[PDB]
Amino acid sequence: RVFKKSSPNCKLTVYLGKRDFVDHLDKVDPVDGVVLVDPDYLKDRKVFVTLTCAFRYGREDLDVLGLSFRKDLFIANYQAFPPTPNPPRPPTRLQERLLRKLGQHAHPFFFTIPQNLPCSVTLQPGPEDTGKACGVDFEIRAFCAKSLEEKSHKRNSVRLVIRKVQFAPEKPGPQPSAETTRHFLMSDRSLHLEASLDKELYYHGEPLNVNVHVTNNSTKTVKKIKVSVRQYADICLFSTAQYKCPVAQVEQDDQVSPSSTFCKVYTITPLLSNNREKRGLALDGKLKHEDTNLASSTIVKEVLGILVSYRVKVKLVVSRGGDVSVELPFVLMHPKP
Amino acid sequence: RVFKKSSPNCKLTVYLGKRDFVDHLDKVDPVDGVVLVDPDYLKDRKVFVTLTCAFRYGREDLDVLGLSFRKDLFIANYQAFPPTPNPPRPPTRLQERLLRKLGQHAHPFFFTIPQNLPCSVTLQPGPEDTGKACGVDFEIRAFCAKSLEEKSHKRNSVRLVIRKVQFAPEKPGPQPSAETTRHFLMSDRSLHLEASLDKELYYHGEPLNVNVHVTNNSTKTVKKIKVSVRQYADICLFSTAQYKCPVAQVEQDDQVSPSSTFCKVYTITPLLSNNREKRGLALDGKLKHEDTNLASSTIVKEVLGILVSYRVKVKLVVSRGGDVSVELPFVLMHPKP
Amino acid sequence: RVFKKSSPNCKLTVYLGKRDFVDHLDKVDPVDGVVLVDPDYLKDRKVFVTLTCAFRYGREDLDVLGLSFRKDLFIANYQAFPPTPNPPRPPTRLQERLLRKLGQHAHPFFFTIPQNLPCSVTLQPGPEDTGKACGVDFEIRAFCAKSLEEKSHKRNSVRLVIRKVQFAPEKPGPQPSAETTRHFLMSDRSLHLEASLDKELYYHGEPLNVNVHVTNNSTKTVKKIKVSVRQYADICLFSTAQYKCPVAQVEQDDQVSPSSTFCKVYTITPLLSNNREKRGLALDGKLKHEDTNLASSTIVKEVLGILVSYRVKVKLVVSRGGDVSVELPFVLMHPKP
Ligand SMILES: O=P(O)(O)O[C@H]1[C@H](OP(=O)(O)O)[C@@H](OP(=O)(O)O)[C@H](OP(=O)(O)O)[C@@H](OP(=O)(O)O)[C@H]1OP(=O)(O)O
Ligand SMILES: O=P(O)(O)O[C@H]1[C@H](OP(=O)(O)O)[C@@H](OP(=O)(O)O)[C@H](OP(=O)(O)O)[C@@H](OP(=O)(O)O)[C@H]1OP(=O)(O)O
Ligand SMILES: O=P(O)(O)O[C@H]1[C@H](OP(=O)(O)O)[C@@H](OP(=O)(O)O)[C@H](OP(=O)(O)O)[C@@H](OP(=O)(O)O)[C@H]1OP(=O)(O)O
Ligand SMILES: O=P(O)(O)O[C@H]1[C@H](OP(=O)(O)O)[C@@H](OP(=O)(O)O)[C@H](OP(=O)(O)O)[C@@H](OP(=O)(O)O)[C@H]1OP(=O)(O)O
Ligand SMILES: O=P(O)(O)O[C@H]1[C@H](OP(=O)(O)O)[C@@H](OP(=O)(O)O)[C@H](OP(=O)(O)O)[C@@H](OP(=O)(O)O)[C@H]1OP(=O)(O)O
Ligand SMILES: O=P(O)(O)O[C@H]1[C@H](OP(=O)(O)O)[C@@H](OP(=O)(O)O)[C@H](OP(=O)(O)O)[C@@H](OP(=O)(O)O)[C@H]1OP(=O)(O)O
Repeated sequence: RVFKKSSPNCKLTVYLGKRDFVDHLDKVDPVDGVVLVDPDYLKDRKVFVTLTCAFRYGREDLDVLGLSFRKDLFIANYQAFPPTPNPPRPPTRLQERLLRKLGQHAHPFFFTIPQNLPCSVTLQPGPEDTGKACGVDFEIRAFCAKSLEEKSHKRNSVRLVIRKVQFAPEKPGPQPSAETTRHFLMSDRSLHLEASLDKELYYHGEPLNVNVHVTNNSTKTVKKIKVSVRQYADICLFSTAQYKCPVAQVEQDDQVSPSSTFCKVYTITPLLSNNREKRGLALDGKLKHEDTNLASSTIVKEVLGILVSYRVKVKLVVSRGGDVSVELPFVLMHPKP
Repeated sequence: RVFKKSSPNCKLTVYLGKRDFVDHLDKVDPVDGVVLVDPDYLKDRKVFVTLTCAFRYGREDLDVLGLSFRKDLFIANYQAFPPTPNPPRPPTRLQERLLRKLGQHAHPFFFTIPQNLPCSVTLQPGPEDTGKACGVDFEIRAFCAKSLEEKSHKRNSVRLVIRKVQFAPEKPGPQPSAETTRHFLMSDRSLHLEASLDKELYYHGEPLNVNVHVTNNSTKTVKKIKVSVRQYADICLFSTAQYKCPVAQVEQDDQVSPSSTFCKVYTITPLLSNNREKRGLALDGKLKHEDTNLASSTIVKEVLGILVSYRVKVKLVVSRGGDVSVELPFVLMHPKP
Repeated sequence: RVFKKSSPNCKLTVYLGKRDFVDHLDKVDPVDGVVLVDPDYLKDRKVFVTLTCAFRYGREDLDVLGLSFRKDLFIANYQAFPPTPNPPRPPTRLQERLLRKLGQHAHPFFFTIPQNLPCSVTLQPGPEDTGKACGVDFEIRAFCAKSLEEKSHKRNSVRLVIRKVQFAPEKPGPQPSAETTRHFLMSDRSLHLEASLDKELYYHGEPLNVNVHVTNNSTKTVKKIKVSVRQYADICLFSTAQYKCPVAQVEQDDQVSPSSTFCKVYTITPLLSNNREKRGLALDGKLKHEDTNLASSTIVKEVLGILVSYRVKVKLVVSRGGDVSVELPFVLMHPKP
């Protein structure tokens, strides 16, 4: 339908046409909206609308102490009333539709979301956390004041969360494929591991099929085989820290004897619902009263923000040392609607 | 009876007449006590008594790193032995009673608690926290040394926690009453919410009766009604952060159809016992092996400290947008004994 | 057997003769090992081996913000290939054994662990923590690069955790024995507590026998008796903080009437398995996929590090005030193999 929220006193309502604004890499969907204000209520006050992209990292108690990392990556402030020159660019048919039903006390606003900006990512809070979640969020905020500097008023202000999202590219990428050979010393023996995925791109909730082939031309015994999907979150503040969290694991007592080959497909699905306990897991941005998913793969630089990526790991568990592994990068994304 | 505690080696005991010292706004009950020392034990050492009002904010691991906020808001140091001039002001009948039963090795001490000081508030720790709790505490400390600068000794020192408390004013304040009207666009329609409490002041454990009246002269349908009590903790460090935590909620699928009125009382009771899981909730100061309650409303400025306050929220849940709300400030306090 | 681990790509393996290196107080077992490299893989790159003793304190989110305390207490960097002069000192019979089976692409390395260094201690993480644990750890790291400054590569590098450990001295120390007398005012009454352990040194998992004797020549009634073992962790960063955590408790409603004596042995055993919930408890260093124990007593200065020590507390619970206590230091250590 149309998305709208009011101030607590109801003197102020913001309408938007949607909450998700798609990053097309060359450009982003612009935010076209309308603020409706009560006339006699603001009086000499002005109506401002603000678009903020904010990046916060740190627990709630670090907020009070001024220790958490809080940076606005993007701020645009718009004086919507008293009305201003019309560009940019026209009014969209949604604004026109809304300015008619609401009348002269409705006022359009327009923002472009800069492309060089992270997408909406929520870092999953633990059950104890009570503040707002760490990550990158976007917020449309409308309020009434004499000037931008005047402090905030809760009763007058509407805060509205929106999201910058990306969708799977249309061009299929190259097939993920990796291999690792453990050579053994003087003898010509070796323990060979090959693995691959059918494709580079998977959709949330779609099972990955991991092709595993083991050539054990050695005297060691593979005693377990472990297949996992790991999330990689690059947190870029002053220094970029990379956090890894497994989000799916199949572990079987499959054995590969000496002088033997082994070939199987392992099917595995990364789901947020098996990971609601992992603090700090990257989630696609938290919306109102909706459910989210594991954060989509970022389509790219180490500017401030959060970059998310995924890999399959296949590990051959050998006794003592001797373990063998490959990793398979893939992409995890929603399909374009 | 009389409150007393000894050092671990028992060479030193502090007696006080009570643990709660009442803030009367114009003044505070003074701390009149006695320290009993073993004569031959201190020898050339002096006996000091200290009254400290301390304000700490931050988890335990931040202590070690020097990151937590720790400020003594008030320190008074008293050399009780070798004895000193008698004022102020006399000895109280409690000190006289105690100096008789204990004799020449008992020594009085006297402190005034400055009024411009927060009251005792404990921030509720999570099950994981193991240090002392954040908040504002008062401590009488007695110990033996050559001078005040000499470092602390656990075996010699007695630490005794006391509380600065407030009680409900005698004059009833004005009846809490609020209203919010959602006007609808061009049509003369409206969705009106009125609410009130019988009184401004409630006692811990006393039920609040929330009078709710809804006039739905609109086409929208109230589908749920939500009544809650929220604690508001103003944490004033360098910047004042306000934390909110609900501590009671009634949520019913009560509906208010278009062109209809609705009138009901909702009864709701904020109890700590339904909130033992909420980390950082403001509690009246933690005493020894006793149970506490939700922190009392502060009777007032943004000096360093913790200010606590309470509100009822009444929310009419309407589909899509359209929600309507009022808030009702009230005071929550113990009655004066 | 022999301990070995490879890089993820298997081009690089580090062998060591053991993982625990014993601090003999006058000196430490040296780390004698071998790195095996694939010849054509490194090409123009060099092989380095690093011995690092690291000290980290702080939760995971403080890492990203640069707030945690991270200090390398000791770093030694060794260019093992292209080979270098032979001392020190010879090659051990383990290196010789290994250089034969592996051949010319195996290269010895040798490190002395400085004595003035803490032992391996892990601070017990909570279930929520996901990073590496706080405490003091030692790590052998081998990798391929042109120079030491070149950044790290995960596929090339092997990381291997080792431990600096201590064992119980051979000379028995003096018997722990303490006493505390509560004298009562004017009357010649008194409440006397004596306690002792059979010995100063106990082994992990060995029960302590606490000899308790109470002479109640007073009018007060001991109503409970509490015996506990407490861990004391001195965390020495910029300022040394001492953290205490009980790790065993016997609490009985044993009573000692006025004009009565009382004599009993209380047996108590500190076990990690009854304390897996205590965040920050000092543990002997966490090895790979093994189980650990409560940290051993440190055999000593307040340099940077973690010092661990233990005491029995015996407390006589008297009504109102009047409690009486002693503490008994003891040592808790593994026997030398
Ligand atoms: O606006 P936020 O700071 O995100 O806080 C909101 C807000 O609480 P306030 O009344 O303090 O503004 C909601 O109220 P509305 O503005 O929506 O009326 C409230 O109520 P709802 O549940 O009805 O949305 C909701 O509380 P809850 O925890 O029950 O969701 C709560 O959310 P947070 O405090 O959790 O952000
Ligand atoms: O212990 P593992 O890692 O499984 O490997 C060992 C190792 O052989 P590698 O050189 O391949 O590690 C032993 O070699 P030594 O160091 O003992 O010389 C060898 O002993 P032999 O050389 O006498 O064969 C032993 O065999 P085992 O432990 O069964 O006696 C063999 O394990 P596998 O030969 O079973 O692989
Ligand atoms: O004095 P605090 O620093 O607040 O610590 C006390 C104190 O422990 P110490 O023995 O280290 O001083 C109590 O001992 P007393 O001074 O009262 O003899 C002890 O024992 P009680 O339980 O008998 O009071 C209690 O331990 P517990 O955790 O069992 O209450 C503990 O409290 P905290 O360490 O939790 O503050
Ligand atoms: O979707 P809601 O927020 O419940 O309100 C809508 C909205 O009316 P408002 O202007 O009061 O929001 C629609 O207006 P349009 O934007 O679609 O013009 C209206 O449609 P009509 O104008 O055709 O009546 C629709 O009615 P419905 O969704 O039942 O077709 C009506 O809901 P109510 O009229 O039931 O309040
Ligand atoms: O090397 P670390 O940084 O300590 O991390 C390791 C490592 O994960 P990577 O694949 O990211 O290096 C292990 O892999 P190997 O180097 O041993 O192949 C992995 O797998 P294992 O379980 O097979 O040891 C293990 O994951 P797990 O959590 O399952 O132990 C994990 O440990 P941490 O991330 O917990 O340190
Ligand atoms: O309350 P407790 O700490 O158990 O000790 C009290 C206290 O005696 P102490 O001086 O030893 O503390 C009372 O002394 P007063 O301050 O009341 O003078 C005394 O009262 P009497 O002096 O009248 O004996 C009272 O006795 P009770 O409370 O049973 O009347 C006695 O407790 P015990 O005498 O039982 O130890």
